[PDB]
Amino acid sequence: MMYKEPFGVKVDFETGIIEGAKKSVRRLSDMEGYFVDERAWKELVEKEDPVVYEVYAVEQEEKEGDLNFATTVLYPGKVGKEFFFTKGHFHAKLDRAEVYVALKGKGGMLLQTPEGDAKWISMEPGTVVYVPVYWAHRTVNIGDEPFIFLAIYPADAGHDYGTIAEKGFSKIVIEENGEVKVVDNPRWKK
Amino acid sequence: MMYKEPFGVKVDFETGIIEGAKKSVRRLSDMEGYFVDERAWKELVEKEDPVVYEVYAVEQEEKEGDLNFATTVLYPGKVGKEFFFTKGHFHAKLDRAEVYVALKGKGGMLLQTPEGDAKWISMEPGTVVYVPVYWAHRTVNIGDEPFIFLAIYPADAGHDYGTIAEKGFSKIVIEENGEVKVVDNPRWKK
Ligand SMILES: O=C(CO)[C@@H](O)[C@H](O)[C@H](O)COP(=O)(O)O
Ligand SMILES: O=C(CO)[C@@H](O)[C@H](O)[C@H](O)COP(=O)(O)O
Ligand SMILES: [Mn+2]
Ligand SMILES: [Mn+2]
Repeated sequence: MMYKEPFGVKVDFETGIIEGAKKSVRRLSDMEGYFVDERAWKELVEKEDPVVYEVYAVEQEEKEGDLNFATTVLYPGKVGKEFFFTKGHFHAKLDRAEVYVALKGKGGMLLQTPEGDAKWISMEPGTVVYVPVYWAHRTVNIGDEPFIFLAIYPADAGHDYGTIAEKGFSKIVIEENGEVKVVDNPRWKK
Repeated sequence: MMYKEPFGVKVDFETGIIEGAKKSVRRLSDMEGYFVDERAWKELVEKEDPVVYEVYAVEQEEKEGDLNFATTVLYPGKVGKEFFFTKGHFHAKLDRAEVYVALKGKGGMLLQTPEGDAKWISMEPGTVVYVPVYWAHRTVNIGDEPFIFLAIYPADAGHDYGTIAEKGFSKIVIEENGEVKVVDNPRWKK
């Protein structure tokens, strides 16, 4: 038995950056078919193709009992009425929980069961969200500034994007009459 | 099946307090046989029996894939030359990692393998520490203010305090001549 070396890394709570982490960038062009308003999506991709979110991940070999962590910086914006959000996923191993820690900004988490039953959890700095086993989860930025959070998750959880990519979430988070509303997705399969 | 409800809880990054969490308090009298200077321990217990640390825990039923989280508020102080620390433990399931996030104050983590090989990791706010499988871990407050951190750990990791209670750590963290030092534990056997 060799032992893995313990380590510390600095996370800047204001920027979300973790030095030496695997950085990933999701631009709007990378999210075709995720937003309700396809015409608003095409127009925004043409004009700007803005970054929707960036992820800084510190990941281990996929093995039972080990833990990954990542920050996400979710930028503010709307595609039509719909606030910017992360793609969303179930874990590849469904029976894996996750803990989120909100660091900066205003947002929330949309969760749904495999049957499409939905839950909205508000997130402000200091909110810790527990994502239980079997729940798909997507984060949403509802404010004017970046929404930054840290996720800690089992190293073997994986990501299943496919199911969400096709069917989506049963709820959408929109601005309507200057109010943030969590409403039925008109294009929800079921 | 019955799904576990997702939930959000507020963590105050300034105080470590989690709303509605299971609170535990460890006083100096709860830590007989932990500190090198037994006479200093006895004198301080008699004079004050200070609170050494408090823990606010949000725990799930012990099952693979699930996650617990907890804040600790580690108070400043010394027993003789030795800084206040947590009892320290291995996980009962040794193959379980943990992630710590430092929130306030100045401190660090002492880690040790089953063979007694040791490592110190400095923690200042924003430091995330990865505790690998098979490492015992103890946090230490090396400053004049509370050292506050959040730990996220597998719900089935459990706690093995007994090994540490009997053998201690191979290194100790002290103040000598106004300098903070990590040095060999004189009472360590090996
Ligand atoms: O939930 C996790 C990991 O299990 C987060 O680290 C997300 O992966 C990240 O916020 C990006 O979101 P997705 O693009 O993966 O939905
Ligand atoms: O590592 C963990 C849990 O696995 C921390 O939440 C500690 O339990 C806490 O800092 C108190 O310290 P101990 O008294 O448990 O050493
Ligand atoms: Mn996830
Ligand atoms: Mn632990």
